Amino acid sequence: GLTRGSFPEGFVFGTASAAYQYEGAVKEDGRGQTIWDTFAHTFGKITDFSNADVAVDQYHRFEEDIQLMADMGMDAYRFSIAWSRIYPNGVGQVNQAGIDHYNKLIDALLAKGIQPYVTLYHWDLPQALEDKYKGWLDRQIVDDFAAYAETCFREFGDRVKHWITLNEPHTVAIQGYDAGLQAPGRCSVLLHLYCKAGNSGTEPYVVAHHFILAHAAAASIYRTKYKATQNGQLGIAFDVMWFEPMSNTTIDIEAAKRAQEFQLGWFADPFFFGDYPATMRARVGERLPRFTADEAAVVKGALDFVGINHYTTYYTRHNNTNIIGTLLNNTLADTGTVSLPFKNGKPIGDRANSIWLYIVPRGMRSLMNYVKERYNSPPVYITENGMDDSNNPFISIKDALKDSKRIKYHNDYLTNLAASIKEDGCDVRGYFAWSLLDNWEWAAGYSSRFGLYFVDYKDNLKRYPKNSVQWFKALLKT
Repeated sequence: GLTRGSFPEGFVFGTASAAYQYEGAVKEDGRGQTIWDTFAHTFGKITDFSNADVAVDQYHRFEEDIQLMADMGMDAYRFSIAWSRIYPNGVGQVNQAGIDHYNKLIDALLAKGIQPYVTLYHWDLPQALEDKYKGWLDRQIVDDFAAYAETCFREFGDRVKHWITLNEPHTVAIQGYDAGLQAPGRCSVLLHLYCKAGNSGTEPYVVAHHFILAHAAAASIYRTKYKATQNGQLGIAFDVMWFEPMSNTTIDIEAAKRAQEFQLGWFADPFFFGDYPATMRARVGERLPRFTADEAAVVKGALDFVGINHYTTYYTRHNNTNIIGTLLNNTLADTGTVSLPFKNGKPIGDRANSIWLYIVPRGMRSLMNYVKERYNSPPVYITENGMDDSNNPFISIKDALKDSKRIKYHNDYLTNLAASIKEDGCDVRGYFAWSLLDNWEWAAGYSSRFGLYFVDYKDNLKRYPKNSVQWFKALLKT
C-alpha cells in the first residue's frame, strides 16, 4: 500500500479550496460584488437555483477547518484570495479588513504547520471591473491584475512562498466566453440562446491572451521586486484532461495531440516557448492574438512551476465542421477534434457524480510524461485531483460518509502519480485533493459533493469526516 515513502522526500500533500466556493460572508467586512455574485443571482445560471452567499462559511470557520486538515496530517492547503476583499472595486481603495482576514488565515495555517499555497485569481473578478471595461476582454485587466498581485506579494509574501496566479484560464476562456455556462456568461447567442451577449469565436482568444499577459506582468513584478527577499515561487493551475486517440489511426493519434495543444498548449506553449502552438496559429488564424517581441520576452519562462488540475481522460477523434451550413466560430470547432468519454458506445471508465468526470487513473501517468517531455521537465504540482459524490437526500449522513469510490479514486490516481515519479522520472513536487469540504460547485451548486469532509447543509454546515479522512490519515502517517 501507498505511504509517504512511496513519494520523494519532501513531497507535499494538501487539500484545495477556492474563496467563492467556500467563504460565504459575501457582504461582510467591505467585500465588493463579483461577477459570480451577479451570475449566481441571475435566473437560469445555477442548475440547483443555489448561491454561495453563505457557502460553507469558511470565512468564519477557518480555524475548525484547519483542525480538520491537521487531523489527516496535511502538509499544505490551497486557498484563494478574493480580489474583491482586497480591492472591492478591483482598483482604487484598499480594504484593510481583507488584508487582516487573510493574514489571520495564513498565520493560523502556519501555526498548525500547514503551508499556504495561495491562488490569486480563482474566477471571482470584481464586478466593478466587469462594469468598467468588461473585465478580461480589456487590456487594462493586465495592469489591474498585476497591481492586485503586487499588493498580495507585499502584504503576504513574507509568509506565503507558493503562489498560483491564475486557476484554469482555459476553463474561464471556454466556459465564460464560448459556452457562457460560467461567469460572466457570454457567448454567441446564435450558438447558445441563453446568452445575452458575446462572441464564441473571438472572445475566448482575447480573454486567454489577457490571462497570459496578466500572469507575465505579475511574474515580472514578483521577480524584479519580491523574489530575492521573499524566496517563493509562482505558477498557474491548468485544467488538463488527458486525451487518447478514439481509434488506432494516425489521424486520431494526431487529433488527440492537437486537442492537448488546444487545451494545455494554448497557455503552456507561450510560457515555455514564447508563442501559441503552431496548430492554433494555423486553425484560429487572425482571431488568435499575436505577442509582440517584448511581450514574448516577458511571457517566456514566466512560470516557476506548472500546476496541473487533472481529473479525467477522454477519447479524441479528428473532426471536420460541416462544409454546408453557416459557420458559427467556436473553440471546439477550431480544434478540428471531438473528445468524448465513449468509444463505440462504451464508456472509458466508471463515472463519478459529475457528468464529465470519468475515472481513468492511467491518465495521470500519461499526462505527467507528456508534460515532462514537451516542456523539458518543469517542476509540477498536482493542484487538483479528486471526485464527487451526489447530494442524495434519500440516504442517511452515515451512508453518505461511505466514500469507498473516492478512496479507490485517490488510491489509483496516486499510485499512477507515484509511478510517474519513481519509474518515469517526472518532477512532481506535491499533490492537492479537491476538496477539503463539500462546497458550492459553481453552476452545479450543492448537487456535487467533492469533499473529504461531508457538509450537512441542513444542520448549520456541520462537518463530518467521510471514510476518506481516515484513509488519508493512514497514508500520511509519519
